[PDB]
Amino acid sequence: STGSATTTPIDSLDDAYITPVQIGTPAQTLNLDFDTGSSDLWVFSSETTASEVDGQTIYTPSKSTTAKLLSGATWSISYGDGSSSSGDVYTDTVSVGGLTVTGQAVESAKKVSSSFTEDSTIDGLLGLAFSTLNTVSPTQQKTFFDNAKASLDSPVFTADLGYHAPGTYNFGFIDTTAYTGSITYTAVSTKQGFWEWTSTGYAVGSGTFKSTSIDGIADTGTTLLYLPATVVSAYWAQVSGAKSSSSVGGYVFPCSATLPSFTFGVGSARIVIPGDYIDFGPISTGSSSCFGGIQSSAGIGINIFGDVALKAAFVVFNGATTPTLGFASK
Repeated sequence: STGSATTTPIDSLDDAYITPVQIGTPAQTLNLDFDTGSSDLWVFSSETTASEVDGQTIYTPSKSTTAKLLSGATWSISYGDGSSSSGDVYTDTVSVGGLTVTGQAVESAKKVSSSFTEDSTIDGLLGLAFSTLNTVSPTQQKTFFDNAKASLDSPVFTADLGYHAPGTYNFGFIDTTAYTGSITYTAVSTKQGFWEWTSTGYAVGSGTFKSTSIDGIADTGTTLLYLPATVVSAYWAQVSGAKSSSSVGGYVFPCSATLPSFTFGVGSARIVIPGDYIDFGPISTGSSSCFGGIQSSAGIGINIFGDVALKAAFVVFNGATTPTLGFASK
């Protein structure tokens, strides 16, 4: 089988992407944030604290004839950005872009932190990292991808994120019309539960390529590109007036700047992030100081190839026995 679903930026900055997901019988369609950096499928629901729901579409298990409470199961997750959610668990039918999983763990939020409440466009997350990170207790549950894997024509899903525009998540096949040239595959470590890989280096604008190993994760759930302080300094040093601001919480630059591109290495191949992709606009409405889309990973503890990087490529998440990542230009 295969699945194919359009993924749409939630706002003008591509802060995140939402993808429609059918849950239950009859279908309840929720717009979830597909997150290759976590492994829980959780939704706003009829069980979510009322004060913590503000505009999201909720999953109501009692209205689904295929929903079954997973007796005793709870979940609790905290994300890299400080946000969190928790609740109980149902199993139900979950379909993405025509691809259907029965008995999918659907994690029903009883509580969400303010940032989720404040984002009315995101009804939940659908995790696509490795199931070893799944927070369900006392019985860990499988991701949607893990559950579909066996049924899929090929044990893969692809992320084709748009710049200021819709894109596509495909399950079980590689759309050879969706990219240019070849896909370069690179090794993955699953030891931390992430799509962890090692970039072979970078260039800033038209600068020479620096060969250097950069270990990081392919994370659709993170907006920006988080890299070592040395790398990020080298980038922002090419933008007049750019500076790291403690008060703002990262590199900012004059909104009047034209940003240089950033190239990262995938084996011998190169992915070019256009400068425009690295502009996340005024730090506050009407400010002439703009937030950078490349930021330091120091104090995160891991480098993150977030959407800023991933949307410049067609990315293959290969879930074969030995998982690998593939990147193509597009």
